[PDB]
Amino acid sequence: IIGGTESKPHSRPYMAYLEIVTSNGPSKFCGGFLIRRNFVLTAAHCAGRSITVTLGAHNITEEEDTWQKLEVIKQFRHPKYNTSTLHHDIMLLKLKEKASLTLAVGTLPFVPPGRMCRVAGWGRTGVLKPGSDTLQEVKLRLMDPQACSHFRDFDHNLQLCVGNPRKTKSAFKGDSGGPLLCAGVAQGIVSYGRSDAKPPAVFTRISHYRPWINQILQAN
Ligand SMILES: CCO/N=C1/CN(C(=O)N[C@H](CC)c2ccc(C(=O)O)cc2)C(=O)[C@H](Cc2cc(Cl)ccc2OC)CN1
Ligand SMILES: *[C@@H]1O[C@H](CO)[C@@H](O)[C@H](O)[C@H]1NC(C)=O
Ligand SMILES: *[C@@H]1O[C@H](CO)[C@@H](O)[C@H](O)[C@H]1NC(C)=O
Ligand SMILES: [Zn+2]
Repeated sequence: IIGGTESKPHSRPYMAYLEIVTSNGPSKFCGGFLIRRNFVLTAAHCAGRSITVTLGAHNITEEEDTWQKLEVIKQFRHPKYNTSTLHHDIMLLKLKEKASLTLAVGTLPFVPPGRMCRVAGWGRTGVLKPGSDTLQEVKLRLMDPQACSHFRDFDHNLQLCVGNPRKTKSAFKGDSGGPLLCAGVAQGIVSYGRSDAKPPAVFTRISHYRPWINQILQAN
């Protein structure tokens, strides 16, 4: 997160920290969020050979009793996820066990331009800075779809256009998959933007994918 501030520890108990294993490189990281005691929502571009999820974290380098580290048994990447157009950037992760409900760990159960929303993550705090140790958050403006025109594949039915171009606030590398909360409901998921972090950025519009989400959760 660029231009944000450190979150009050454990104030976003649905936040998931994802470590992504691939077979040919070192580990990568994404955010995500707990929608059911055994399901994490995140971005399809976070998929890999295997993933481990840490719940209950604030400072990701300092183990504490709030931590729940859980194995992912299956990844359900959206079947239409397209690496050319970048549409349908969404994935469910099924956890091996049900997470415990604690002060630090809970679910986040289930919109037009103008509204201020919040995003949170452990990602880079600058173009050339490392990922944050601690969970950071920022407030971002929802924009009219026109503000995202220069993303040629942007589609207002599937995606939200997020961040006032006059400000430097943005999600960045490592924040992928994290929720956009507007009035305490998750409305989007960090998807993509410019390499230089100049806003706005493109978030997956969660309402369009609700039938798909329900179908996976009911069959599992
Ligand atoms: C639809 C496909 O979208 N692809 C990406 C690229 N991307 C990654 O590939 N991230 C991997 C994790 C899967 C990654 C790579 C490097 C690092 C690092 O810290 O170097 C962290 C995570 C990302 O992390 C991007 C982060 C990001 C978010 C926004 Cl909102 C704006 C710009 C931006 O990156 C330049 C998001 N999307
Ligand atoms: C996170 O925890 C580590 C190990 O305790 C500590 O060195 C580091 O300063 C912490 N980072 C913070 C609070 O930003
Ligand atoms: C991705 O989308 C483009 C345009 O919609 C399409 O031509 C392509 O077949 C889709 N599938 C893949 C596998 O990229
Ligand atoms: Zn704690």
